[PDB]
Amino acid sequence: GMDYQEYQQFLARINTARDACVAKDIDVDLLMARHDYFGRELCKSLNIEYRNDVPFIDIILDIRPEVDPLTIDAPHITPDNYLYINNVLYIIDYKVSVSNESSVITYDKYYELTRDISDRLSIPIEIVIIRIDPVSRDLHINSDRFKELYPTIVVDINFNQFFDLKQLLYEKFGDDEEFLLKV
Amino acid sequence: GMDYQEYQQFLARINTARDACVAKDIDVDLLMARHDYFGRELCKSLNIEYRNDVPFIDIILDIRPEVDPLTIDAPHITPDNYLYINNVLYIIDYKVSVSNESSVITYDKYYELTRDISDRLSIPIEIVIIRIDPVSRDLHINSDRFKELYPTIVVDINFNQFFDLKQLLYEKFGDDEEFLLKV
Amino acid sequence: GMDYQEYQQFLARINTARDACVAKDIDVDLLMARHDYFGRELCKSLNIEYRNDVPFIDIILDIRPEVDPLTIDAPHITPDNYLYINNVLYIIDYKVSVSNESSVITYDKYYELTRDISDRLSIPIEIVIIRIDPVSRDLHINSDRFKELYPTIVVDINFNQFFDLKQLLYEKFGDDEEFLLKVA
Amino acid sequence: GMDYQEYQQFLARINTARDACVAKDIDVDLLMARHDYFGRELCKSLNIEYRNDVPFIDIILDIRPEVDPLTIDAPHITPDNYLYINNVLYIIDYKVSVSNESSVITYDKYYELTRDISDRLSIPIEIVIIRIDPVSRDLHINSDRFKELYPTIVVDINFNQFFDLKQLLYEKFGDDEEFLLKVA
Amino acid sequence: GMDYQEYQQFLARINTARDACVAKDIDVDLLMARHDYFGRELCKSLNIEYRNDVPFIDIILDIRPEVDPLTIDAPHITPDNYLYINNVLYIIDYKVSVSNESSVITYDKYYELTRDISDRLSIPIEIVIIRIDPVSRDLHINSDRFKELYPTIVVDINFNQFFDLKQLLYEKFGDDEEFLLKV
Amino acid sequence: GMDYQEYQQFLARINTARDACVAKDIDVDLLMARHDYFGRELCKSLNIEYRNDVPFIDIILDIRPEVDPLTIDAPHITPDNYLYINNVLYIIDYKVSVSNESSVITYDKYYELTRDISDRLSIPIEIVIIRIDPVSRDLHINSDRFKELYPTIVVDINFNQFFDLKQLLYEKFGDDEEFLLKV
Amino acid sequence: GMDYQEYQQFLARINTARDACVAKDIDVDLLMARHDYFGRELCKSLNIEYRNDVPFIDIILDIRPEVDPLTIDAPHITPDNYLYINNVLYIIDYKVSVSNESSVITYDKYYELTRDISDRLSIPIEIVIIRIDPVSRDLHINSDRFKELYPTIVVDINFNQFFDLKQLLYEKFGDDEEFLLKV
Amino acid sequence: GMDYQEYQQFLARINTARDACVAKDIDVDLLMARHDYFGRELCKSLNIEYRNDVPFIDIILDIRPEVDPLTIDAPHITPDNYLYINNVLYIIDYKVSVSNESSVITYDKYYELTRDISDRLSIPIEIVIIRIDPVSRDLHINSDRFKELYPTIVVDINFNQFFDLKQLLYEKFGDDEEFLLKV
Ligand SMILES: O=C(O)C(=O)CC(=O)c1ccccc1
Ligand SMILES: O=C(O)C(=O)CC(=O)c1ccccc1
Ligand SMILES: O=C(O)C(=O)CC(=O)c1ccccc1
Ligand SMILES: O=C(O)C(=O)CC(=O)c1ccccc1
Ligand SMILES: O=C(O)C(=O)CC(=O)c1ccccc1
Ligand SMILES: O=C(O)C(=O)CC(=O)c1ccccc1
Ligand SMILES: O=C(O)C(=O)CC(=O)c1ccccc1
Ligand SMILES: O=C(O)C(=O)CC(=O)c1ccccc1
Ligand SMILES: [Mn+2]
Ligand SMILES: [Mn+2]
Ligand SMILES: [Mn+2]
Ligand SMILES: [Mn+2]
Ligand SMILES: [Mn+2]
Ligand SMILES: [Mn+2]
Ligand SMILES: [Mn+2]
Ligand SMILES: [Mn+2]
Ligand SMILES: [Mn+2]
Ligand SMILES: [Mn+2]
Ligand SMILES: [Mn+2]
Ligand SMILES: [Mn+2]
Ligand SMILES: [Mn+2]
Ligand SMILES: [Mn+2]
Ligand SMILES: [Mn+2]
Ligand SMILES: [Mn+2]
Repeated sequence: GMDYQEYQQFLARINTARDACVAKDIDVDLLMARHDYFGRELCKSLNIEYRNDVPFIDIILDIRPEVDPLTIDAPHITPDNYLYINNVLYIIDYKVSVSNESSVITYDKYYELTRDISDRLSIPIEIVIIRIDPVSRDLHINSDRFKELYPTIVVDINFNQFFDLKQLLYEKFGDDEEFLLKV
Repeated sequence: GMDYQEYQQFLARINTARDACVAKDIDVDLLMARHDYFGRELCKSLNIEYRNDVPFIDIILDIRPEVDPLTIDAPHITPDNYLYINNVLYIIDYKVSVSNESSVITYDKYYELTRDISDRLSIPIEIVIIRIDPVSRDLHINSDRFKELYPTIVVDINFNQFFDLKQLLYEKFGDDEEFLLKV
Repeated sequence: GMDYQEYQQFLARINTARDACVAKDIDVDLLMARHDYFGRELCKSLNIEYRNDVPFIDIILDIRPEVDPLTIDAPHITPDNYLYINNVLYIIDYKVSVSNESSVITYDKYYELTRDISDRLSIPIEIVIIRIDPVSRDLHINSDRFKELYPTIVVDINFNQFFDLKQLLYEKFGDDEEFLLKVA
Repeated sequence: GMDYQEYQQFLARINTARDACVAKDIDVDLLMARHDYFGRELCKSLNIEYRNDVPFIDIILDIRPEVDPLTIDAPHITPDNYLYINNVLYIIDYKVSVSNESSVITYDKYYELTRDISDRLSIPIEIVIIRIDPVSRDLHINSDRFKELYPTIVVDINFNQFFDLKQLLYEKFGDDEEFLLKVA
Repeated sequence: GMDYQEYQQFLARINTARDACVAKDIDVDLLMARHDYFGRELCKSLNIEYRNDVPFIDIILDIRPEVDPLTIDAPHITPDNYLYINNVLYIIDYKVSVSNESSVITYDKYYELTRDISDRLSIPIEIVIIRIDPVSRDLHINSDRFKELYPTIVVDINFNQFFDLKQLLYEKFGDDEEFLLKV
Repeated sequence: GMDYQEYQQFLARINTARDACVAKDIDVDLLMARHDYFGRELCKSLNIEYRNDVPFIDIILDIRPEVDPLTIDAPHITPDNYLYINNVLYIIDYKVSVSNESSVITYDKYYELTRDISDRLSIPIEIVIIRIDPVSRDLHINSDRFKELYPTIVVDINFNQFFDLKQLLYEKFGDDEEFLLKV
Repeated sequence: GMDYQEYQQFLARINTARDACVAKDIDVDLLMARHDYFGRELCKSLNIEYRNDVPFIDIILDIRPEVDPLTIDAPHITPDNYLYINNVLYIIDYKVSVSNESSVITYDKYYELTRDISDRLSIPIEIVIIRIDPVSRDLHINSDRFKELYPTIVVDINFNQFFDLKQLLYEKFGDDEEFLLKV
Repeated sequence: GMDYQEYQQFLARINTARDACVAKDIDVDLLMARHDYFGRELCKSLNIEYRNDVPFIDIILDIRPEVDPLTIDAPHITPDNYLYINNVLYIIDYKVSVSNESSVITYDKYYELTRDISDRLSIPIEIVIIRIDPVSRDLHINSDRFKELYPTIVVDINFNQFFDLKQLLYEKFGDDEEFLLKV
């Protein structure tokens, strides 16, 4: 599952935390660690290099190395990862959620901001949101085209440790009104 | 659990659906049915009459029946329920979610919009967001004052049937891009 | 349809117009006259008194004459007409359009702005957009409750005069870019 | 008009639809098919190659093949078609509508977004909105310059299939409030 | 013409001013004094009490003294003046300008903000912008209805002193870039 | 200067703090405690009842008790204090600052939002922002009308403890970027 | 004065007009004709080629003809004219108005939008708004630098014919409410 | 501390001033002169070339002179200063303030607007806000990377003259409401 160091460090933060604002930072850090764990494991299953928040401009420079980085009109986005295969650019973002809400938002943004550069480079740019539902552990991938390339992806993992750390956090701060409504 | 008839109605809808948009509608309707199921069971545990989206003006008329409804300067919000006890008005919203995000949004809006009416009536107005985490089944209530009013509140239920209906929906529409990215 | 004198007024204006801005005001007046024509005929069919743009506050004073208009918290809208029967207030707006866009705008505005006053008065307020598609001439009415009151509505009319005058206007101003791209 | 198989696809969808959201997507697909049908026929009449939604950058690369598409400062629009003759770039958009509203929106956007690139290239860029009113079937074209090139444009078509299918849809969904008040 | 005190005081300010920001304040004060001079002279010709920036609420209380000032929903506008005759409320604003721009803005605002209260009181509210062109000295009045009541208004005045003071200001500060573009 | 028990609490908080977010809350609480200290001392000098954040509606009911709090159209603002003397309502806010910026923002808001209720009650409402510069200890009051009532105000007080507590805080967290740039 | 043919064209338009909107169009067109007449006469006095609304990119190409017009990052403004002298670019707009309002608006926009291009080209860009007051006939130029470049600039003209055309318009439409309040 | 000639000029300005608007300009100029004084002294301590408001584009051309200033996509910002050392670009702004508010606003803006140009040049860009608290004279710098380069910075300076000039100003204009509430 998750790294046993990372686990023990979360446990230490929970145990030493006394203030709602510190607790909320742990809550938020748990969610980002969970997303990143999924990303690393997903990339092992797809057999691709693990990346995080890649500047779009670096993606263009990798796929069309003729491009001049000083001038090219690249959108200001940092997707989790990408794959360029058979002259199709797949732009990948990882998500861990019980809902498709965050996926639709990322999708609409990435799709909209990549149209112009797709037309300039004459390269189709496919936006691929790869989401795992943390309760069912099912994978949901919007892109039919990406799924033809990878028709059977198995990411055999679970989120039980994140669940347990979160329950420990709420065990300790569950009657602090500031924590319960902290952004 | 949920009424057996509500269940079978959802099954028939899922079985007869063929389009992404109908499927997303079912998905949204399962979430509202789940919220309302939690509401009914919560209300039994609080020993209050089950209500849903009560016009604020009707609240005022119940608690101060001499008020002229044509003329009172009052907010236009529709909370799930309320409780008026010892001259304190508790405004209640039910939530089912694994995070606090929707709770903070409703709390901020309800709190901000009831300050003035609270001064005019000379009635303290406490905003009580009652959330159940559908995975852990833990109950989180922001308001210390409400929690002091009650003995330990236990709502011992699960959402397994909603989970199962959702899995059927995804077994049938899980490879439909329009569904996976539908709002 | 519209009476001869109205038709001839439009014919005269179209004949004398030489400028895009004048032509556009004619375009807009024709759509207005079409709407009001439908309204008159619709009301004959429903056997209700014809009205246009009634201030909401007058509606409330008609149905609840004891309300004080100086003090009531009530919305500022002016729907085409209304019907108060069996303690239900139906707020009616007429539309003539091949599309539902204008209906949705009016519906959302009126629905949203009447919720609070519905609660204050304890009178359900039903928003009824009665639209006629002027090509097909089918009537489209959103309100099921209203249609239970009036399940058989026939309005046997036509808009040929309005179509003919608009077609004549766009012909006369067909090489006037300013007119062709002018907004209301 | 549209070919049998297209007509029958719409008939099938309308027949199987039971939900407002499905019905609305049909409404919208019918308007799209009507637009594309006009576009195809219009282009036969003008004797130009039929196109739909051409990226502006491809237009520039067709007319000025030495431009570098990675570096040019150029707008991101996708007009229906274009014509480059006598060193004038005509940017064409097709419209089918009884109103000029949609034309004015497209016109203003394209005009405004193409001024700078017109200056950069030293090529006048003429925005041509070709609209057909589907009731009257008159053609309305804003551009005088374009009309000097094509003073005699005849597109002898009709939209009866589209009207009939829409009328059938609104009949089937005529007591569905959600459909009647649903937006695109 | 303008009061000879007021004149001499403007002249003193011009003569003592050394900074662009003080000068601009004189410019602005000249224009408001000119407007007010016109207002006073206009009111002599119409034979009505001179008023300036009347709270709308005071207007309602004068024409319908039954109204309760604590509750009535009065628009937040302060027109220069008003006349209530034959159950018509004329809301008057003075303008001195070579253009109708400021008139259209005031008209659109006053017209829009007075519709609801017109309907509540059942009193037509006519908005009357009375403008004098300071160069031709012609009077322009939008309201046909107001002009039937006052078919021949003569305001026999001129603005030569304001013109002269302004030219003196520009004589002194005409090469100060800060003054010339000061708001 | 400040209450000794209050000082001790602050010292303890600073000593036990280990996190930027906790430290920033101390920084904020120090600023509000300084504002409130100034307020108490100011109200002693002026011989007025000490208040803090009074809802406008309560001000109205105090000065005009015949008003119906359920119907009156009144602004929703919460100034620090007020003084009603000779049928003039002075609305008071305390400020502690080296700049007039916060004063202007409070002034502009209170002034604008009290014009209508001034008209409705026929009571002049004067906005009085009373600022002490915590370095020079000079008192600055915008309102000449208020200063005619109170021509010599001496609040002979000291903010050295607030300065010292703040310096302790900045010596523990002075190398924490999260703290230095915390909002 | 203005070309005799332009004059007679305006007369015919005024004589054949019957609608408020046509009349306002004439009014707007008289103002633009007046601006452009001032422009032509100003340019003769400055000894520069008459121009109107010059694309900024054409300016850059004239002054730096090696610049690649496809690629230069430049603002999209359309000033009335310009003068490039001793490596200083003077951006010129003509104004006819009795106040500075329209001048401040154009100056702020032109100044803000040319800062970046000025840095990139390494060319100072001075924004020169040249306004004639149509009543006093005085000439006001904001820019000291431009005024230092030139001998005293005299543009000795009047706008009497525009005044007379405007009076004819108002003799015919002065009692038409739609005209008086038309934008 | 500050240049003696500069001091004298300020004293003269304060003595000859009679108007709120002129006084407020002095107040502003005093604050900018204090900021610039701090800047000069700071740059002496750090042994860096004193600069003020450098356009970003000039920074780029200094550090990477092969870039084409006409084509490079670069932010339009004007930080106070910079340091390019070991292929790391430190963007510096000087602040004089008792609060971190202005620092956070400058930081957030510079950070956000330099991310893309960092990617394009492959040069890390660190945002360095250097604030001196004018009361405590303590120096606060957000950037740990910058402080690793410069572990001991002593700017041993004094703002007493600025404080004294400000007090003179507030003793001449302390009873002028227009001044006290001037922006
Ligand atoms: O949620 C995701 O799936 C992300 O990929 C998030 C991400 O990059 C991010 C960016 C800025 C702040 C926090 C998360
Ligand atoms: O999410 C909840 O907890 C609600 O209580 C939702 C609800 O009432 C609602 C109904 C219609 C529109 C928006 C919210
Ligand atoms: O379109 C309709 O159906 C109307 O009923 C329109 C109407 O009353 C109106 C009149 C003037 C301005 C805005 C709307
Ligand atoms: O309406 C038209 O005339 C279009 O040409 C529309 C069109 O291309 C389009 C397609 C998808 C989204 C927005 C516009
Ligand atoms: O221009 C007019 O005609 C006015 O009537 C103006 C007016 O009341 C006013 C209000 C606030 C500030 C300055 C002028
Ligand atoms: O700054 C002041 O002078 C205040 O009087 C502030 C105040 O009331 C307040 C209100 C809400 C939150 C925190 C402070
Ligand atoms: O007023 C001026 O001085 C102009 O120079 C105006 C002008 O060019 C213009 C043209 C079209 C739209 C907006 C302004
Ligand atoms: O406040 C600072 O720290 C500045 O560095 C400010 C600055 O550059 C500036 C820019 C424009 C106008 C006035 C000051
Ligand atoms: Mn990411
Ligand atoms: Mn992600
Ligand atoms: Mn609810
Ligand atoms: Mn709820
Ligand atoms: Mn109407
Ligand atoms: Mn209508
Ligand atoms: Mn298209
Ligand atoms: Mn099209
Ligand atoms: Mn006024
Ligand atoms: Mn006025
Ligand atoms: Mn306060
Ligand atoms: Mn305060
Ligand atoms: Mn121009
Ligand atoms: Mn100009
Ligand atoms: Mn600076
Ligand atoms: Mn600085």
